[PDB]
Amino acid sequence: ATPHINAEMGDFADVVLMPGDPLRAKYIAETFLEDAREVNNVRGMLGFTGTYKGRKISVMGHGMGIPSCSIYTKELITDFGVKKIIRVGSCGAVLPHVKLRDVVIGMGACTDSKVNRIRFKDHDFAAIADFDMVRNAVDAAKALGIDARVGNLFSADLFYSPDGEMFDVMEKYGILGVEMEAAGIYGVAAEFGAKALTICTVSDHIQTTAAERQTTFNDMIKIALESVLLGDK
Amino acid sequence: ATPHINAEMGDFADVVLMPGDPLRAKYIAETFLEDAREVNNVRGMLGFTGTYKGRKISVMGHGMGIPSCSIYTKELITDFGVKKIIRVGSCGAVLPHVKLRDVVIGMGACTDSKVNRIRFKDHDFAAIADFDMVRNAVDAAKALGIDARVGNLFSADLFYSPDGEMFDVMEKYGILGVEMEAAGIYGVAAEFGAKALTICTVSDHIRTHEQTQTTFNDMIKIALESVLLGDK
Amino acid sequence: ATPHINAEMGDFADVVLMPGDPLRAKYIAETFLEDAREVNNVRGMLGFTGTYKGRKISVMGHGMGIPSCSIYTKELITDFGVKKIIRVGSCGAVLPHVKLRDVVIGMGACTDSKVNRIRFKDHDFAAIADFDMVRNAVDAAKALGIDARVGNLFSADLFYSPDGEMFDVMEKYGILGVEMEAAGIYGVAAEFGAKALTICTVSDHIRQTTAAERQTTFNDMIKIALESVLLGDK
Amino acid sequence: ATPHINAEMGDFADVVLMPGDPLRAKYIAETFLEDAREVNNVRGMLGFTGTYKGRKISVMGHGMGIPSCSIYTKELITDFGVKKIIRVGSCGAVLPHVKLRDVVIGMGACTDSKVNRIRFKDHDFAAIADFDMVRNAVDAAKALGIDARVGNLFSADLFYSPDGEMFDVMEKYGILGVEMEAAGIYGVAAEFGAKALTICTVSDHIRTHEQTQTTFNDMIKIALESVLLGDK
Amino acid sequence: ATPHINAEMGDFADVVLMPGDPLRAKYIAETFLEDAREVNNVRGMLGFTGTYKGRKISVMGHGMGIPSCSIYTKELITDFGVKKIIRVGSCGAVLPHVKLRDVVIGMGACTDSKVNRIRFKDHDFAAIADFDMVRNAVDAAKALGIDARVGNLFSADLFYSPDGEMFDVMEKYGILGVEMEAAGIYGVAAEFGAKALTICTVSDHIRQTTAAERQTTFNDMIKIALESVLLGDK
Amino acid sequence: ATPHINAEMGDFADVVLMPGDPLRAKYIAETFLEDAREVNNVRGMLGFTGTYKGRKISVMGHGMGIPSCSIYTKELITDFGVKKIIRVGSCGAVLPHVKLRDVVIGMGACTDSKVNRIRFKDHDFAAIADFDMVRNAVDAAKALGIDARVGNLFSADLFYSPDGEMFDVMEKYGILGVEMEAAGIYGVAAEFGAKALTICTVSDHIQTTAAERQTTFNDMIKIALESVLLGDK
Ligand SMILES: Nc1ncnc2c1ncn2[C@@H]1O[C@H](CO)[C@H](O)[C@H]1O
Ligand SMILES: Nc1ncnc2c1ncn2[C@@H]1O[C@H](CO)[C@H](O)[C@H]1O
Ligand SMILES: Nc1ncnc2c1ncn2[C@@H]1O[C@H](CO)[C@H](O)[C@H]1O
Ligand SMILES: Nc1ncnc2c1ncn2[C@@H]1O[C@H](CO)[C@H](O)[C@H]1O
Ligand SMILES: Nc1ncnc2c1ncn2[C@@H]1O[C@H](CO)[C@H](O)[C@H]1O
Ligand SMILES: Nc1ncnc2c1ncn2[C@@H]1O[C@H](CO)[C@H](O)[C@H]1O
Repeated sequence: ATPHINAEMGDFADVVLMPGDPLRAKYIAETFLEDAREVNNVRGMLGFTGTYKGRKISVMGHGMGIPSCSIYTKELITDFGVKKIIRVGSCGAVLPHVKLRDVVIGMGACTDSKVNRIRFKDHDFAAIADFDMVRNAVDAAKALGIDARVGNLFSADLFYSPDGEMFDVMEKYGILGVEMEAAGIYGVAAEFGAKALTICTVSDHIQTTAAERQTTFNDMIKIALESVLLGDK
Repeated sequence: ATPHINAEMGDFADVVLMPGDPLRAKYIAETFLEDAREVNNVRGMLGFTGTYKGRKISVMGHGMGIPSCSIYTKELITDFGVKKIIRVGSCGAVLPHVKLRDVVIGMGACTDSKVNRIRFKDHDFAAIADFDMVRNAVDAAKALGIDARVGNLFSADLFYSPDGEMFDVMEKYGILGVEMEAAGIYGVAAEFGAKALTICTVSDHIRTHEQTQTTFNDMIKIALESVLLGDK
Repeated sequence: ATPHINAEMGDFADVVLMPGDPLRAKYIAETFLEDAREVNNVRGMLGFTGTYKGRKISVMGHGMGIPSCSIYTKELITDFGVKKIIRVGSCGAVLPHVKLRDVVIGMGACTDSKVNRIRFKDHDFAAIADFDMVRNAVDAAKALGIDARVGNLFSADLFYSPDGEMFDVMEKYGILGVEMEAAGIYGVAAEFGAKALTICTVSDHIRQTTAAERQTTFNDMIKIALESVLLGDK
Repeated sequence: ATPHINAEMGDFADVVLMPGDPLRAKYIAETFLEDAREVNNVRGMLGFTGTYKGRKISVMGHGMGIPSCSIYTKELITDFGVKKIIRVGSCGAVLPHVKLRDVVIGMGACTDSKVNRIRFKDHDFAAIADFDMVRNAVDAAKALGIDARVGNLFSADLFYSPDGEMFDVMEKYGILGVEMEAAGIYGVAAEFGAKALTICTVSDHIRTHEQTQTTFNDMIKIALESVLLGDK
Repeated sequence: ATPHINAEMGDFADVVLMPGDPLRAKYIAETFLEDAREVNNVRGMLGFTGTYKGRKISVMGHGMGIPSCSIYTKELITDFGVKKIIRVGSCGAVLPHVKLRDVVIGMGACTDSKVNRIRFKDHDFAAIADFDMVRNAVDAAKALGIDARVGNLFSADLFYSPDGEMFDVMEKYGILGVEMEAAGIYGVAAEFGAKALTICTVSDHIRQTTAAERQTTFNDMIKIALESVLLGDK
Repeated sequence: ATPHINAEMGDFADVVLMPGDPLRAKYIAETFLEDAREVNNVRGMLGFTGTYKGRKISVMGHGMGIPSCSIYTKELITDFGVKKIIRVGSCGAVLPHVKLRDVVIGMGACTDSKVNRIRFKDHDFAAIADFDMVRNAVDAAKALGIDARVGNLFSADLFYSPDGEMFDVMEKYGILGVEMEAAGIYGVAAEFGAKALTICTVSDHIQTTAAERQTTFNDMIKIALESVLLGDK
């Protein structure tokens, strides 16, 4: 076991899906995985393991913010043999042509955090996803008849920002969605030699009907799961 | 109800104790509060309200990291009439003479986060606690016969830091405990107009690697008793 | 005409290939393009326009460094209707498993320049390429039986840096190659709403080949870039 | 004798009061000290040692700016056995409710200087005072029936700043007084291992432009009396 | 030979004049130098060596931007024994009293580049020229009946900057002209122990002339630079 | 009068020499000026005015550090009609070929202070002296048979620096001397439209006989005074 995960090697699959909400992780396990079992509950951060179409897969929450998800992704990679991390969350949109319920894939992630500068000697480290994982997700989406936008996300440290002018800047440079973790996870993946990807559904435009929104969230999860199978080939 | 808390004005007391672990909040409600009731569980971040010596009080977790606690403390202050926030967490020691189980009070908090530079035009904002709340905690401690050091804490963004040399700098400048929220909470209290204090129990030693419920009991009692003193 | 390009709207195709060495531009025009015509000579930065399998294509050098390529890419985008920019150059490697003559594609580009911080209020802007262009290049390379690595490049402001320690850091974070323009071009592309991609061939390992081997590798990179454009049109 | 002070170990008391103005140091020695003797005058920076209620005490100016006071406080600490430094200066107010003659105690000090970033690996060091010394001053104040606010001060490098908008940010974050030494003194105390506190008297108002010897008397008495309390 | 200069020790004089535009190098060699001979052609950056009133002098372009000129000046200094570098180019003005075609000498150079901070542990390095070279140029200009202004230049990384507000700041602090290399060359000179100077003619005012007037002004700048070298030899 | 100077317009000459030590200002006035009178004593920062070979000249201390000298130079320029400021002080040497008692002239000044970044939008402002003043001083020195080095000075915020490695950096980039004011004064001169120059004598090598040292300090003052007369022509 590690400081934040009370499990043992083998308890997790080599691929982990990670929503921010622990209750969302349980929702994913019950809805999409067969023969699922809980493998962690420390601090209430529920994690599970089961199978999808015969493939062993895990899902665990990572909390809100770069500092939080950095702890969990690091531990999974160095102590549980995890090779791939796929964040599945929500984001706010800044571009007008980006519509509610669009599926966004973060090929890269900008940020106002200092963690990567601390890692890269105060220079600019381009926090990017793994190319093959991005490709698998785009292909899985197409196979499901879904339109997926591929571009830059912005990982913010402050959900309630005092600098409102930074949103015009994000829009000017084409940022597709605003969330709070991608840049941190990509930094961890580079530091410890693993692979990561972040996929989001637009929840607000910096909301339609519950039925349609819930349908889109499920499509995102399907895209994640099916992208893994493609990668296996 | 706010984006991360499903409750209404009046559900929380005007003072809230906050550990990072939501499970410890539950433990605190069950162990120290009278007629405790759950007032939130969105994202599993348990919150409770009850009484201590007839005084109404709430306890809710805030998660790990400045970004996480900044969301909860802000919502409590602007939409639930909360006036005082007391963080009751754990930390890692860096000084030779600081032992496990020691209780530290952060009058100030250093950090490697950029949040305060963003608020303060890229200059140095001294993230400090409310003086009266600090004094209240020191006195409570004495009345309970429990020792407690007052000084600077260090709020880190990376629990697993790639810069190990920075611990020598922390030690050199007298950092009492390494945690991940103080500087953030102090920044929010200043921006949104409330008062705050962070108290911690050394649960691990960064140099020796020693590791430790119930261990936080002295800290928890100091926090609760300090509120009573503040009311007078 | 612009301050550095003496031409008019229409003289350039909507896609432009750009090597660092100006002399490579005329070579590409005569070796790979049909019915080529000269469209620029200011400061000796020769530009050409012709067709590749019926597709309109232009080629012109960009000079060494972020400040230089930033001028040319900006003018092409805002005044000549250019939609895509493909830089084709060389780089130096720090990873042991990356070999001389290897072809690398920069999906992202790190840098020690201050240009993007100036654009992004002093925060971290992830300088990235257009995803489809990246995928097009990968597929074109595979069709030519060539294996290409996709990852991060590092755009240095100083070819002769006083900080040797930085190369260890680049290796630790998986940087595939070191050059001097990618992050600058990606910033311009985001600023003015266009698309860009950087392809490089490993010319040296920061830590030999025949003159004929180098031309073979260079010609391979150009074929990849050109065929990648056609796939993108599909 | 050090590079900027011509005296020997024993000439200064273990506690030293320090105004920026050397002429005010002289005024303090003549007005509040018993059998005061001059122990330095290099560069005109007057220093004196005498007694207050039988207690040995020194008072010496430190000049204007963080670079100036960093030299004097360092030399006193490393070569004259000085253990406590109490700055007794003036400041400009930025908040509407802070009036001229008000006494402020800086538990913390913000700054636009780079000195602390140079000491702290370019991160945020919370420049804070010694808790006990702060408490001593608050109590002394009460015993004398004088009001005093406890909070953050701002130590500026430029008295004539080209960025007037920064005053709005200072006000927004509750800065009690604008001066030029606090953050520097607190950094030196931490680096060289001593204790410090800065007390100030609002002598001008940055917004209203109002301007004010003898005006610093309440402050001076609070400082001297706080030392006595500290000795017990 | 170095990575960007195919020549050997001795091919270059100990003093080198450098324009940004490579084409200006051949012009200077044929218009002002005697018995000139070609010494470099790599990447089309032509270099020449000859004599001016018996004094050995070389001329070669440096390209646009700090990263480009930093490569050439570094190699000339460490591998070809060059002792002095004189950049001769154009700049844009922000001060109302500074006129088109005015000759300005940069005793110092401000910048928005990060190169000197990388060299100076993130502190402020005052990028300055060699004092005697500055005085030599001033005296040479006066002897030619030309009035020259001496002050600060500003070396920009982005010709097309997204921050228009910065020009007001430059005007407030007395910046004489805006170009893109001075601060980079001054940094290299300090790093490897050599001397440098930048002379520019105002080609535009950030806020016209005949083609003949421009050649007259350009030729005036070269005469000043060349005569300044001879005064320096005294 | 101003906040730190209790005098009136006319009390100062349009050229002011400024040592760091107020007692040094009095020493300069008594030694080199005729019919000198004290024109300020606020906070003990003595200032004087008299004449040198018939030329009206003033001399006043500026205290130690950039924050201190910035206050005084600013007030002199905006409220007393001062056109030129000449700092006359001491510095520590980092270069081996730079010898004790050498006279150094700061054409430029590097610094670890943030004041100029605050002024220049966080960019690099090259803090330089006025060219004509530098020239006048070099010529005045030559006329006195003195060798004067012209180059970069380094204005430090901390006399007792915690970063000892920065001295190797200063030496590598050719800094001639280390002091604590030049960069601040040059910044003030640029902000308010005046002219400034800093001249120093090497006091230590990061000391010979008192007689020879005192002789060199006086040569520096002579250079300053005579450079003014040359400028008048
Ligand atoms: N408008 C917004 N700003 C910042 N983060 C936003 C956001 N909308 C959604 N998120 C994501 O939701 C969580 C924080 O509430 C996740 O932590 C975050 O990724
Ligand atoms: N050695 C250490 N370094 C950093 N944070 C530590 C710590 N010891 C305890 N904490 C606190 O515990 C949580 C992170 O595990 C809380 O998020 C954090 O405040
Ligand atoms: N080892 C290296 N470091 C930096 N740039 C290198 C390089 N090897 C190749 N390049 C590319 O070649 C030009 C600079 O010489 C181009 O400007 C640059 O992209
Ligand atoms: N409005 C203000 N801004 C800055 N410093 C002020 C001030 N009012 C008083 N001080 C203090 O007085 C000296 C500077 O004149 C001391 O150096 C300084 O601490
Ligand atoms: N207005 C301006 N802004 C920036 N650089 C300018 C300029 N006017 C002239 N230059 C000089 O010309 C080249 C860049 O076009 C040289 O590279 C540059 O020195
Ligand atoms: N070694 C050194 N480091 C920094 N400043 C030095 C110095 N040697 C001399 N100075 C100058 O002397 C005064 C500070 O004591 C002046 O304030 C300063 O200019």
